[PDB]
Amino acid sequence: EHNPVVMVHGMGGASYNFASIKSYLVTQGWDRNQLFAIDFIDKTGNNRNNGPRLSRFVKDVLGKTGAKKVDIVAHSMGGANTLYYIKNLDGGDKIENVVTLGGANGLVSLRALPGTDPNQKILYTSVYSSADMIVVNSLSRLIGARNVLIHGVGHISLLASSQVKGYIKEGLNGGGQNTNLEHH
Repeated sequence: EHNPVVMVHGMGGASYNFASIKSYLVTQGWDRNQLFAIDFIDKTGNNRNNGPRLSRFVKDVLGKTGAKKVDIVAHSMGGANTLYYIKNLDGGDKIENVVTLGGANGLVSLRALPGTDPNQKILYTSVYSSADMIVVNSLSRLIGARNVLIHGVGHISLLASSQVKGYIKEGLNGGGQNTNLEHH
Protein backbone atom coordinates (compact mmCIF):
# COMPACT_ATOMS: atom_id res chain seq x y z
CA GLU A 1 0.00 0.00 0.00
CA HIS A 2 1.12 3.54 -0.78
CA ASN A 3 1.87 6.07 1.94
CA PRO A 4 -0.17 9.26 1.84
CA VAL A 5 1.58 11.71 -0.48
CA VAL A 6 2.16 15.28 0.72
CA MET A 7 2.73 17.62 -2.22
CA VAL A 8 4.74 20.77 -1.54
CA HIS A 9 4.60 23.71 -3.97
CA GLY A 10 7.27 26.31 -4.68
CA MET A 11 7.56 30.06 -4.37
CA GLY A 12 4.56 31.81 -5.86
CA GLY A 13 2.90 28.43 -6.32
CA ALA A 14 -0.32 26.82 -5.18
CA SER A 15 -1.69 23.40 -4.35
CA TYR A 16 -3.34 23.23 -7.78
CA ASN A 17 0.15 23.21 -9.35
CA PHE A 18 -0.05 19.48 -8.56
CA ALA A 19 -3.21 18.90 -10.64
CA SER A 20 -1.34 17.19 -13.48
CA ILE A 21 0.78 14.99 -11.19
CA LYS A 22 -2.26 14.01 -9.10
CA SER A 23 -4.15 12.95 -12.22
CA TYR A 24 -1.14 10.95 -13.41
CA LEU A 25 -0.73 9.18 -10.06
CA VAL A 26 -4.41 8.21 -10.08
CA THR A 27 -3.89 6.61 -13.51
CA GLN A 28 -1.08 4.57 -11.88
CA GLY A 29 -3.20 3.37 -8.96
CA TRP A 30 -2.76 6.00 -6.25
CA ASP A 31 -5.98 6.98 -4.51
CA ARG A 32 -6.93 10.57 -5.30
CA ASN A 33 -8.05 11.23 -1.71
CA GLN A 34 -4.65 10.16 -0.35
CA LEU A 35 -2.83 12.94 -2.23
CA PHE A 36 -2.58 15.96 0.06
CA ALA A 37 -1.33 19.24 -1.44
CA ILE A 38 -0.50 22.08 0.95
CA ASP A 39 -1.13 25.78 0.28
CA PHE A 40 1.51 28.10 1.71
CA ILE A 41 0.77 31.73 2.65
CA ASP A 42 4.30 33.08 2.27
CA LYS A 43 4.75 34.15 -1.36
CA THR A 44 8.58 33.67 -1.19
CA GLY A 45 8.65 30.27 0.39
CA ASN A 46 10.72 31.35 3.41
CA ASN A 47 11.49 28.32 5.59
CA ARG A 48 10.66 30.13 8.84
CA ASN A 49 7.05 30.41 7.65
CA ASN A 50 6.68 27.36 5.43
CA GLY A 51 8.60 24.84 7.55
CA PRO A 52 6.28 24.96 10.58
CA ARG A 53 3.20 25.13 8.33
CA LEU A 54 4.41 21.95 6.58
CA SER A 55 5.08 20.32 9.98
CA ARG A 56 1.51 20.99 11.11
CA PHE A 57 0.15 19.74 7.77
CA VAL A 58 2.08 16.45 7.88
CA LYS A 59 1.25 15.81 11.55
CA ASP A 60 -2.42 16.26 10.64
CA VAL A 61 -2.15 13.87 7.65
CA LEU A 62 -0.57 11.18 9.85
CA GLY A 63 -3.19 11.68 12.55
CA LYS A 64 -6.22 11.28 10.28
CA THR A 65 -4.90 8.55 7.96
CA GLY A 66 -3.20 6.52 10.68
CA ALA A 67 -0.24 5.98 8.36
CA LYS A 68 3.23 5.81 9.88
CA LYS A 69 5.00 7.84 7.15
CA VAL A 70 4.15 10.24 4.35
CA ASP A 71 5.88 10.47 1.01
CA ILE A 72 6.75 13.90 -0.43
CA VAL A 73 6.61 15.35 -3.93
CA ALA A 74 8.11 18.85 -3.75
CA HIS A 75 8.68 21.51 -6.44
CA SER A 76 11.30 24.26 -6.35
CA MET A 77 11.46 26.02 -2.95
CA GLY A 78 9.22 23.23 -1.69
CA GLY A 79 12.33 21.03 -1.76
CA ALA A 80 14.13 23.43 0.59
CA ASN A 81 11.04 23.63 2.81
CA THR A 82 10.96 19.80 3.00
CA LEU A 83 14.66 19.55 3.85
CA TYR A 84 14.25 22.31 6.47
CA TYR A 85 11.37 20.36 8.02
CA ILE A 86 13.59 17.23 8.15
CA LYS A 87 16.78 18.97 9.33
CA ASN A 88 15.59 21.70 11.68
CA LEU A 89 12.04 20.69 12.69
CA ASP A 90 10.29 17.34 13.36
CA GLY A 91 10.12 15.85 9.86
CA GLY A 92 13.00 13.41 10.28
CA ASP A 93 10.82 10.50 11.45
CA LYS A 94 7.67 11.24 9.45
CA ILE A 95 8.80 10.83 5.82
CA GLU A 96 9.76 7.78 3.73
CA ASN A 97 10.12 8.60 0.00
CA VAL A 98 11.00 12.12 -1.22
CA VAL A 99 10.89 13.27 -4.85
CA THR A 100 12.00 16.84 -5.57
CA LEU A 101 11.41 18.59 -8.90
CA GLY A 102 13.87 21.41 -9.58
CA GLY A 103 14.28 21.60 -5.81
CA ALA A 104 16.21 24.48 -4.24
CA ASN A 105 17.65 21.81 -2.01
CA GLY A 106 21.12 23.18 -1.31
CA LEU A 107 19.65 26.15 0.54
CA VAL A 108 19.30 23.68 3.43
CA SER A 109 21.58 20.70 2.83
CA LEU A 110 24.15 19.62 0.29
CA ARG A 111 23.46 16.00 1.30
CA ALA A 112 20.39 13.75 1.29
CA LEU A 113 19.36 13.76 4.95
CA PRO A 114 18.52 10.24 6.23
CA GLY A 115 16.31 11.48 9.05
CA THR A 116 15.99 10.28 12.61
CA ASP A 117 14.39 6.81 12.30
CA PRO A 118 17.05 4.06 12.14
CA ASN A 119 14.36 1.60 10.98
CA GLN A 120 13.88 3.44 7.66
CA LYS A 121 16.12 6.03 6.08
CA ILE A 122 14.56 8.76 3.98
CA LEU A 123 15.06 7.97 0.27
CA TYR A 124 15.53 10.74 -2.30
CA THR A 125 15.02 11.18 -6.03
CA SER A 126 16.11 14.69 -7.08
CA VAL A 127 14.87 15.36 -10.63
CA TYR A 128 16.21 18.45 -12.39
CA SER A 129 16.39 19.79 -15.93
CA SER A 130 19.25 21.41 -17.82
CA ALA A 131 16.64 23.84 -19.25
CA ASP A 132 15.70 25.13 -15.78
CA MET A 133 16.50 28.86 -15.64
CA ILE A 134 15.06 29.37 -12.15
CA VAL A 135 16.85 26.79 -9.99
CA VAL A 136 20.35 25.83 -11.07
CA ASN A 137 21.05 22.12 -11.20
CA SER A 138 23.89 22.25 -8.66
CA LEU A 139 21.35 23.55 -6.11
CA SER A 140 19.04 20.58 -6.80
CA ARG A 141 21.65 17.81 -6.66
CA LEU A 142 21.94 16.06 -3.31
CA ILE A 143 25.03 14.11 -2.25
CA GLY A 144 23.97 10.50 -1.62
CA ALA A 145 20.59 10.85 -3.38
CA ARG A 146 19.48 9.48 -6.69
CA ASN A 147 20.11 12.53 -8.91
CA VAL A 148 18.19 12.49 -12.19
CA LEU A 149 19.02 14.89 -15.04
CA ILE A 150 16.56 15.55 -17.85
CA HIS A 151 16.74 18.05 -20.73
CA GLY A 152 14.38 20.47 -22.45
CA VAL A 153 11.82 20.82 -19.64
CA GLY A 154 11.37 24.27 -18.15
CA HIS A 155 11.03 24.96 -14.42
CA ILE A 156 7.22 25.18 -14.35
CA SER A 157 6.89 22.46 -17.02
CA LEU A 158 8.42 20.03 -14.51
CA LEU A 159 4.88 19.89 -13.06
CA ALA A 160 3.43 18.33 -16.24
CA SER A 161 6.31 16.43 -17.90
CA SER A 162 5.79 12.77 -18.74
CA GLN A 163 9.44 11.90 -17.95
CA VAL A 164 9.11 13.60 -14.59
CA LYS A 165 5.92 11.67 -13.85
CA GLY A 166 7.67 8.37 -14.55
CA TYR A 167 10.45 9.28 -12.12
CA ILE A 168 7.88 10.35 -9.50
CA LYS A 169 6.26 6.91 -9.75
CA GLU A 170 9.66 5.21 -9.36
CA GLY A 171 10.48 7.35 -6.33
CA LEU A 172 7.12 6.92 -4.61
CA ASN A 173 7.56 3.14 -5.02
CA GLY A 174 10.96 3.20 -3.25
CA GLY A 175 13.23 3.95 -6.21
CA GLY A 176 15.12 6.78 -4.55
CA GLN A 177 18.44 6.42 -2.78
CA ASN A 178 20.29 7.56 0.28
CA THR A 179 23.84 6.28 0.71
CA ASN A 180 24.75 8.69 3.52
CA LEU A 181 24.62 6.09 6.32
CA GLU A 182 27.28 4.09 4.45
CA HIS A 183 30.99 4.73 4.61
CA HIS A 184 32.46 6.54 1.60
